[PDB]
Amino acid sequence: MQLLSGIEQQQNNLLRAIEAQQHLLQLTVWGIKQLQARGGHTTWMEWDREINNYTSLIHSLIEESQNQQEKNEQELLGG
Amino acid sequence: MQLLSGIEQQQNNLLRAIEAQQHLLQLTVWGIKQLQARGGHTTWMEWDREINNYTSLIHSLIEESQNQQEKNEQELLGG
Amino acid sequence: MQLLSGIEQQQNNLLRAIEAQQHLLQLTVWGIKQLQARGGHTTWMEWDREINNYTSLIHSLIEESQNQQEKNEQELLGG
Repeated sequence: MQLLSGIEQQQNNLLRAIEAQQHLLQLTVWGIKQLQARGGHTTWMEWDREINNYTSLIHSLIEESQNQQEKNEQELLGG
Repeated sequence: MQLLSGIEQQQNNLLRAIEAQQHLLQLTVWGIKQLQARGGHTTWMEWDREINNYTSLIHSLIEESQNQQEKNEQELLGG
Repeated sequence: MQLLSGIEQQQNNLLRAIEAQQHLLQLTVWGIKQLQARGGHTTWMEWDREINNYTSLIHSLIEESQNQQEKNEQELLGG
């Protein structure tokens, strides 16, 4: 159970990173639509905050995925 | 065969989502180049349609990846 | 060892593609911030070069991930 659990669990990390990256894509699509339609300083500050919130989350999911890769490989070698 | 098939098959779903997200990236890169070069209402309507077409596809691939994760985990537990 | 090695190794390819796509996201976020703040021809040429450098890398990682999927599936079938 132990090794296949680590493999399936890393597949969820990669999926979570894909989901988080997809939301970051919608934020970039939103920004392109605003500029094409053209001011709102308060709105663009919130946009910057959400870009950072999801950037920090993606890097956390990338780090967690890197940590699981090392554990899955450690388990494969000599197990 | 059954469990490793479900694992390999979910790796293809994640890859398909990465491929679909990559094409959505080129659409956002295209939009940034248009604004930097500056009108074309018909062209930006087609751009919005392709943003939605690939957004709907990515969510379909994310949902399919979530469905396979549950099936792979169900199979691991008690199998 | 052979099959699970190919599965774990493809998980690293997908993670490398996610990492490369994430850097391409920051380049698109950078471009949106420049236009919102508004000229710099030399800077936008370097931006285009880095968009292509990471686009070429992502497609290389997508191709490598597609090559590993076929090898993992070949190994599963009749092994």
